[PDB]
Amino acid sequence: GLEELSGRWHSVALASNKSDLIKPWGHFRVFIHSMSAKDGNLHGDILIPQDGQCEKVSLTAFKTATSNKFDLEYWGHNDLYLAEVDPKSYLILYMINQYNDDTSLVAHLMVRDLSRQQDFLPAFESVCEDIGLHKDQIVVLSDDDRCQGSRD
Ligand SMILES: CC(C)=CCC[C@@H](C)CCO
Ligand SMILES: [Mg+2]
Repeated sequence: GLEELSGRWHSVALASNKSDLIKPWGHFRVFIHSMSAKDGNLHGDILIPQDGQCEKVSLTAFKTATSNKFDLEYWGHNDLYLAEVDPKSYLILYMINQYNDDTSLVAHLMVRDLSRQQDFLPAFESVCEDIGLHKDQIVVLSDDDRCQGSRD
């Protein structure tokens, strides 16, 4: 179950229909570090880049009545969906974000093994297509080494 998502993950790519959300300074330009399951809720420590420094924040995505849908408060309300996952290799999620009368779609790919990140970018591109994003709305994070001290 959810507990198999526990442990170390590495962010590979983001996508959004609102480019500002995933720009280098954007609300959802954050790096996953680790996840854990507690009470069937999904807990996650993320790393937030901030002017050469980096903040570690613990978030909880709360289970809902819908399988694989979670409530996450982060820059507004998010309906967080676990779209595709192999707990031992990769995880694709997307969120419907409600913030200040704006509604946006944000997707996120993470992997267990960064040397394999190329293996799963196509699966991410396909999920993005299915939720209506195009390939030019994807940002690959391989040039963004901020928070490198915390991302080991
Ligand atoms: C709460 C959790 C396990 C993960 C949050 C992931 C989003 C904040 C990713 C954003 O791009
Ligand atoms: Mg590098």
